[PDB]
Amino acid sequence: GMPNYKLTYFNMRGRAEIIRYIFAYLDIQYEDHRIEQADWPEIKSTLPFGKIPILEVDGLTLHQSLAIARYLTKNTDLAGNTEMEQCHVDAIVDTLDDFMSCFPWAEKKQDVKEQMFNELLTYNAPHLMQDLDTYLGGREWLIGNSVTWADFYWEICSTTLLVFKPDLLDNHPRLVTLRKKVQAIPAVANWIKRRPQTKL
Amino acid sequence: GMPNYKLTYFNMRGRAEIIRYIFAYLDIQYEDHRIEQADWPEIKSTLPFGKIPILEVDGLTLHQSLAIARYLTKNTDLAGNTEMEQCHVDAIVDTLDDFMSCFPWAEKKQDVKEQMFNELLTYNAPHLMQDLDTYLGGREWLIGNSVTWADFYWEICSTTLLVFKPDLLDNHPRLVTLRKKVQAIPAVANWIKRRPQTKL
Ligand SMILES: CC(C)(O)[C@H]1CC[C@H](NC(=O)N2CCc3c(cnn3-c3cccc(F)c3)C2)CC1
Ligand SMILES: CC(C)(O)[C@H]1CC[C@H](NC(=O)N2CCc3c(cnn3-c3cccc(F)c3)C2)CC1
Ligand SMILES: N[C@@H](CCC(=O)N[C@@H](CS)C(=O)NCC(=O)O)C(=O)O
Ligand SMILES: N[C@@H](CCC(=O)N[C@@H](CS)C(=O)NCC(=O)O)C(=O)O
Ligand SMILES: [Mg+2]
Ligand SMILES: [Mg+2]
Ligand code: NA
Ligand code: NA
Repeated sequence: GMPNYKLTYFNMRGRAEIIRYIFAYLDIQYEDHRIEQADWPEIKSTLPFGKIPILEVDGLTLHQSLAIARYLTKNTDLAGNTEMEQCHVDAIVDTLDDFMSCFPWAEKKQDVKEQMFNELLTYNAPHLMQDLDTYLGGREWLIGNSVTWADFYWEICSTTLLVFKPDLLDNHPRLVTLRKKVQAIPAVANWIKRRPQTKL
Repeated sequence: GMPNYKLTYFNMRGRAEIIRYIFAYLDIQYEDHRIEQADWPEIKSTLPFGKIPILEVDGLTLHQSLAIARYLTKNTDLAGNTEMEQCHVDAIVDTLDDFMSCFPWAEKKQDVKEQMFNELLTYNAPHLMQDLDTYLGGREWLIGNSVTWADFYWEICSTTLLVFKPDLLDNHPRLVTLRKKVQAIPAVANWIKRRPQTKL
């Protein structure tokens, strides 16, 4: 029968949201298990690699958000059309994920965290937006002629960045249009309405 | 016939070596274009995202080392024999790449670089080695019953780490054994013998 899916993460969009977008789009039912940060140290010790999100599939546990996303979209319409275009999908996702992963989300010294966040957003982020804007050009989606999970991840990552830097895309209307098109996808739009409201 | 392949990176193993292992193992001819730092700015301006490695396939340019590695292994025995195993391969590779990416390879001040290296290798590398040893157990390879490019990436990342921390695997003979098994693969051994000797 249908596989039993259980996703575990904090009560945030964060690194789990790409998986949630994919489930919503593929109309796959799953348990959206959200754990509190105070109970994190105890469940961390029980995970093979001690990091989240994880996805349990019928008694087997998977990890790494992008590895999971690729697994769920393989042979679906969210994956690249050609094998070459699947490379471009992976490459755009990793380009976005490289940048998001540079932010010191877990830094314990608040002043150090603020300094790096501001540096990344004031200098690195505008250059990346310009590279993405040129890459997209006048095309409808980032890769190919139909939406892929790279388009999802662009909307998810740009939403995070816009929390810390609201003027990020003032000069990139085509990147904004792409965000709005992802958000307008019926399954995605429905998830955005009923998902728990969190800062990040 | 065969597609014409051209790889561009610096003269070091670095993030390109995983691609080089895959070409050697698959017995695929390619141009191993190594550039000096001086030739980098002019090439950088031509790349959509300004980063290497890149791989040109019949004159079409791909980027992101792990996106390229996955592309080159699809439909081969290095990719993983099932869909969930391919997910585990991606997961292990990303876990390793996450940790390598934490190191400030491009820090300009040598003192702050050495501090952060020492911190990562002392208080973080042990945890990962024990996680990987436990995940491996008594099995022959990290995923499945045959070698995958995740075993290649383990050997490549552990070679770099061992340069800075020689005692890293003193308590993990099974992880040492996995390195030796990768290094004994005839096509991999041949490449290790022939490649240019660089620190990184
Ligand atoms: C309990 C403890 C140690 O205090 C933690 C520290 C890290 C925090 N963690 C975050 O606050 N977040 C996760 C990363 C993230 C956020 C938003 N986006 N995002 C992200 C998305 C894709 C890729 C990527 F690298 C990062 C927010 C959560 C509390
Ligand atoms: C132009 C400038 C500023 O002078 C740069 C500074 C950083 C150098 N860059 C390195 O020295 N390296 C790249 C990363 C790396 C090395 C060894 N392994 N490795 C690696 C492998 C897999 C994943 C990963 F994240 C990192 C060494 C290249 C010249
Ligand atoms: N690249 C991994 C990153 C995993 C990761 O670092 N998750 C964070 C939460 S966003 C975490 O586990 N924090 C707690 C910890 O490191 O112990 C992925 O995308 O899944
Ligand atoms: N995650 C990317 C990393 C790309 C990257 O940052 N490469 C470095 C060299 S290891 C680079 O491009 N250095 C020169 C520069 O960025 O200007 C990949 O695996 O390809
Ligand atoms: Mg599936
Ligand atoms: Mg990555
Ligand atoms: Na295999
Ligand atoms: Na040791």
